[PDB]
Amino acid sequence: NEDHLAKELEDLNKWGLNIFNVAGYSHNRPLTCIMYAIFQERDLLKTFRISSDTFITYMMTLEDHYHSDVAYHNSLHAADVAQSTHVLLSTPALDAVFTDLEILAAIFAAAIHDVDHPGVSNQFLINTNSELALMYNDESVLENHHLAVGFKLLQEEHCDIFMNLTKKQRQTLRKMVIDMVLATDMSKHMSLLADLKTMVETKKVTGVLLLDNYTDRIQVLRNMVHCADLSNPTKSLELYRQWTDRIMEEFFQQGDKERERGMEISPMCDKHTASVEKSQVGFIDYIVHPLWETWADLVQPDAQDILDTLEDNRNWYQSMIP
Ligand SMILES: CCCc1nn(C)c2c(=O)[nH]c(-c3cc(S(=O)(=O)N4CCN(C)CC4)ccc3OCC)nc12
Ligand SMILES: [Mg+2]
Ligand SMILES: [Zn+2]
Repeated sequence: NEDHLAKELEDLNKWGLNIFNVAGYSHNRPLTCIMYAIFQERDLLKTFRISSDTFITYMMTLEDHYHSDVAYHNSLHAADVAQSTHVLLSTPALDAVFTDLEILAAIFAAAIHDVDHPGVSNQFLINTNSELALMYNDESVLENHHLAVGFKLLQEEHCDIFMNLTKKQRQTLRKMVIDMVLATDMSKHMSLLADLKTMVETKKVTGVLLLDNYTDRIQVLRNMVHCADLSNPTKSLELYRQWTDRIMEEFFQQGDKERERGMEISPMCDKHTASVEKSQVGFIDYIVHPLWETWADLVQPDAQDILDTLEDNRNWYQSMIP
């Protein structure tokens, strides 16, 4: 259970990495593990002078703030999203486009984007008057929280992995990370899809994309991490079904919490009524495919592989409904 880990890590730069396998061969530290692997592969610890033991201790601690008892939003998902972002950042069509600071930001954001997630939605927290909804005034409650926890763990010197960055670089990195994580709030999905469509319709090239200013670059990065977040169904069917099983256990866990309390249960989180299979088809047709077809458009043909699989998996789930 150490050579197996290195064998699985050869696919670090591939969509086909199996994060459940690395979780198993890493003594259940998939996020610490994958984040160290990625930072080395990109020479980020050297480029930004991050001490290796500082990095390990931060990551072990960030990972410890992902809850083991939530089915989906644990450190396995942060790891999956970080690694998925790492791959999209290498898409040939975006080759030389982002600074190393922008690259650092995207990967760090992916790693923290769901830290301390309680396993319930923004809507539940708001309708139960939770302390978190009061803190954040019902706006992007969880996403604001995830950013707060992530940045709060940097406050201590033994853990400030951004210590040797310029003062200006910490401000831009912080502005960028805030922007990317807030962009994972699913109630911003349509707003993000619309803007991504506008950039496809006005795209320049060389065959590498032209992004004139910051507003363009961070708008791609927001959509990248959102795509990474919502990339489960574009993975090979074996992985996608494990993710489907996790997310649905979590959602049914929440509908049970809604039933215990007499509030109305949303059809999709109802374990007595809801079809797992039909809800995945709907999830794909109305959210995931519209988004990944557009991302595919922006980077074509780099993402055509992902789009075929997405479509294949979609058809597999459709033909599992009676
Ligand atoms: C119903 C789709 C189930 C599902 N499978 N997978 C793999 C995912 C996923 O990665 N994300 C989400 C997801 C969906 C919404 S949703 O907007 O489609 N939606 C809100 C209203 N409820 C009642 C249902 C879900 C909101 C947040 C999510 O995950 C955290 C980012 N759902 C699934
Ligand atoms: Mg989230
Ligand atoms: Zn997420």
